[PDB]
Amino acid sequence: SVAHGLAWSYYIGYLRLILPELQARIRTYNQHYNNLLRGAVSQRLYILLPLDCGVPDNLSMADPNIRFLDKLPQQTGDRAGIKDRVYSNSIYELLENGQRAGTCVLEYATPLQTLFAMSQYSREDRLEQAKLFCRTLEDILADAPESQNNCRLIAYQEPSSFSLSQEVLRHLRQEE
Amino acid sequence: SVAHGLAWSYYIGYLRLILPELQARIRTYNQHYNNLLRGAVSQRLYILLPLDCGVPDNLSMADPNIRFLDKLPQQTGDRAGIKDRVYSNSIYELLENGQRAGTCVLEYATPLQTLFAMFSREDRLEQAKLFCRTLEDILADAPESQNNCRLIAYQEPSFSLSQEVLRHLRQEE
Ligand SMILES: O=[P@]1(S)OC[C@H]2O[C@@H]3[C@H](F)[C@@H]2O[P@](=O)(S)OC[C@H]2O[C@H]([C@H](F)[C@@H]2O1)n1cnc2c(ncnc21)NC/C=C/CNc1ncnc2c1ncn23
Repeated sequence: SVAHGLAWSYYIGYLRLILPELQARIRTYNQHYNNLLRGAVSQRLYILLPLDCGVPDNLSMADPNIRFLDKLPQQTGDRAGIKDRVYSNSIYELLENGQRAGTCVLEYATPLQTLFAMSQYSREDRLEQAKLFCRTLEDILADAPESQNNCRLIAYQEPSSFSLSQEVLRHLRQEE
Repeated sequence: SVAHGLAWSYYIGYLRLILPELQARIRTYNQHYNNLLRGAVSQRLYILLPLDCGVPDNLSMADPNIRFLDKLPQQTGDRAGIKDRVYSNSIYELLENGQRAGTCVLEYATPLQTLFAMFSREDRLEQAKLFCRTLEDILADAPESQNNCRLIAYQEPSFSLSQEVLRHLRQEE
């Protein structure tokens, strides 16, 4: 199946490489006193898994209560003949009543965009593939030594009375 | 199937985004970065598709006649909540009798590493062939593919990766 392969490549080509280095990058960021005064960055990578596979490029677009703060110090690695392939991650402030409620490294699971592009014009099959992607990735990370309470999957369906920031803050507070 | 999905994601998540900007980046390198006496970097992205899915991280490992020259000027784009996701590509000199015979932007199709890490050698060879077949069909139909991308699919049996790439470079001129 398509989703089986996308989930395994998402682990093998990304999460396997960055999760071992994530604690050290977030720690490096938090150890700068002027960063920490704004607020401590949470110690997990938060991965948004919208089951409708709607992956916008900007999080501020999806919810203005998700505000871009800064980038993590980037990780580099030689891979498949590309010298210094760069792994960049973005830090976001989550607003509640116009005030910062939390700070975290937050992004969409990009492979869902492939499932969406494959079937924008089948919505039932896309929902099945999205669920399979999440289920498979959950099983990989459950068994993987790189996943050590440093990664949180946030799977959701939109009901347009929805708060993405509240969904993230729900998960963020549970980990604290 | 796995390879069908990997091929489509390789187009949608990479080739679709970088191939429209590749001519401008190679032109920028040839006009501003390339040393006065060095041969021009060729105008196409050369993608190595080893059917055994053996994808080393360094090209000098697979053949020492593939020498790293420089990196292209990097491309950035906001994507899936990551601000300024960076697309970096590496330029290689291909040596013949110790001297440069061509220069090109060269890399492996990284998704083959996923097929390798993942189902016997025979099944893996079938998935690699399906990956190549599917990617060929996508690029045949795609407006971003305008003679600016070259797929180099090969089976190793005494084999020269540099000669295989130089064969394709010479066909384009
Ligand atoms: O196994 P791979 S290396 O990655 C799978 C998956 O893992 C995830 C993401 F979700 C991926 O899917 P996608 O974005 S639709 O790309 C599908 C394939 O196209 C190919 C490459 F073959 C991809 O397959 N591809 C994509 N980007 C990219 C690239 N340089 C060269 N080839 C690239 N530079 C930009 C950023 C590179 C590092 N930074 C990353 N940041 C975030 N997520 C990341 C990164 N690298 C991986 N991933």
